[PDB]
Amino acid sequence: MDVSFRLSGATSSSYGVFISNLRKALPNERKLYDIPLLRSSLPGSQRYALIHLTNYADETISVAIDVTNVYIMGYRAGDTSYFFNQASATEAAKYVFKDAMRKVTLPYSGNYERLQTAAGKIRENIPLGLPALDSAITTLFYYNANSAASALMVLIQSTSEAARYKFIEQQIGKRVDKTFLPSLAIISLENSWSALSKQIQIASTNNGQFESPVVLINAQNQRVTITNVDAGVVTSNIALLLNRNNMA
Ligand SMILES: Nc1ncnc2c1ncn2[C@H]1C[C@H](O)[C@@H](COP(=O)(O)O)O1
Repeated sequence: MDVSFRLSGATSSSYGVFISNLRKALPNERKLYDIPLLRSSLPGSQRYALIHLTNYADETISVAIDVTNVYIMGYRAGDTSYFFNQASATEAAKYVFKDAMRKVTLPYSGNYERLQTAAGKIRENIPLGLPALDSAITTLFYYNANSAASALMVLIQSTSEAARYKFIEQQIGKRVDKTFLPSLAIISLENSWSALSKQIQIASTNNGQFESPVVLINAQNQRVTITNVDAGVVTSNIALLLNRNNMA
């Protein structure tokens, strides 16, 4: 199931509609604490969703996402496809963007450590917000090795991370005509998705208590140790759970 988002005429609410549509497009059979639990394994024909993004200038790219972990596999710009250099993306290439004439394998996987090294910048210093997503679309449509890694981190955060956390969706969407640097709280949520997903599943079989705590960074940049499902991040923020059998 594919979804789209257009930057021209975009508003905070239209970005919210987009991210809600993206979450809905990801298959799920179960929910834990009313949070959809992503599937651990899906056949190729059900494993990918396409996100179609158009910038202010009416240029469009299509983004392939693995619905089991919301990872970006690659994207298409006109007649060229670009895929990350990672096992799951190589597999994705057999199913999506099959008709592109030229196929580029990027020099890195989509892991943040590789992307920040390639971009020569850490996530905290890369602007986010709707105008930043516009620029990332332009940058990737007119692909250049020098600028792609940074744009890909904007893209991943504006799609994958926003879908996983209401907080991230809300902070990016409120920047309609301005941009902002993400706080340590955002970095922490991104870093902690797998561990949180894991502990929330364990909690469902352990009276709501985590087996191991998860350390997050709050609004005051303080380390907070999360131990159960009544914590605010579980009750009102995390929006998708990575399946325990799909963590590595
Ligand atoms: N392809 C793709 N899309 C989106 N986010 C990604 C991707 N590859 C890695 N990552 C991010 C997800 C986690 O913050 C970190 C761990 O990746 P790992 O390398 O799996 O341990 O890297």
